[PDB]
Formats: sequence, structure tokens, C-alpha cells
Amino acid sequence: MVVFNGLLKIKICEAVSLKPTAWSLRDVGPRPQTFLLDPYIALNVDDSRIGQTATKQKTNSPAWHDEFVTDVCNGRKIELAVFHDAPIGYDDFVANCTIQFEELLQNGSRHFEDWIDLEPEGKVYVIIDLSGSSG
Ligand SMILES: [Mg+2]
Repeated sequence: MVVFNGLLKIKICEAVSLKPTAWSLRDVGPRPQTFLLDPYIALNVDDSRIGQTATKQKTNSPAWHDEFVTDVCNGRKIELAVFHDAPIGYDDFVANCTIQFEELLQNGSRHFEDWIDLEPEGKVYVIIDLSGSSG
């Protein structure tokens, strides 16, 4: 089990090697070119959206350095989901990663900082601090 009860502070610093999905690519060269996303990361705790970073224009290695602080009640996990900001309609899912509060609370806890692998591709650097208790 293991849940978190307290304040969660997370800084979504930057991502690298983001890969455009076939859908985001649907829109014809006509020359071998690299498609650049307009990415942002959505922060979800359990199944609730906490917020999202700003959208960066034309880059697959965005640097947001956006910080979020939220009160967590019986928190199970954090999900970071990268999206491509579409001009019209729903944004396109790009990649994601999930972090269980249980792994963050392992002896010592309170402060985590490192690169987290995104699925299918890429990685995001985050700084996570917890101020509460496990249970
Ligand atoms: Mg939008």
C-alpha cells in the first residue's frame, strides 16, 4: 500500500529526446525534416489533474522549470504526461512516467532529484520534495 499525506513540491525542470507520435506527425515534408513539438507536461496525482507546465514552442528538448506545490491526501502516485499543444481540438499524448509515493518515501525520502524515463521515449528531470507522512 503506502500513501502520502502532506505537501508535495515538484519542479518539472526539462525533458530531452521527446519523440513526436505518428499522430502528431500526420501534419507532409516535402523534405526529410525533424518535426518539433510544442510540449508541456501535465501533473496528475492519483486520478486528478494538479496542473501543467507552460507550453514551449518548437522543441523536443523543452526546459520549463515550472514548480508546483499541492496538498496531497491519501496519495498513491504521481503521473507526468507530456502532450503536444494542438491549435485545435484535444492535445496529443506524447509520453509519460509514473512515480509511486511509496518509492519516494523509502528511508530518508523528502527529497528526490533525478532523470525519470518516459514511455515510449525521452526523459524528464524533476525535483521532488515531500513534507508530510507515510501511511
Ligand atoms: Mg492548447
